[PDB]
Amino acid sequence: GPHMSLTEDNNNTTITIAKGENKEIILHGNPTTGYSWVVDSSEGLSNTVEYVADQHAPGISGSGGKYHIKITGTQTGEGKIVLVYRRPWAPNANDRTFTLKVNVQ
Repeated sequence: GPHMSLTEDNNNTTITIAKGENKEIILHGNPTTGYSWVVDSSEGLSNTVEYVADQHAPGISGSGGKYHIKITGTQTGEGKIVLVYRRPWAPNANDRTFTLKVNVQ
């Protein structure tokens, strides 16, 4: 069925879903850092990172844009998802941490 938009208010919260149900985390990035929202850990749960330039010019330096995280309930149980704002080629202690606990039925 249709997915549900997730945001910062869902950070470190628990959401109960049905097995196979999809969710989407929509968070804006920052070209100042060049970092991106990428899931580094999940409890057997599927994750996909898709950049979406929300009213921005993609490929154009100076523009912004958002990163959509597609989450699928692959197995029954509560899974902790670690979503980190960082760059593969630029680490940082001040990387943003976004926690999502998905209770799959």
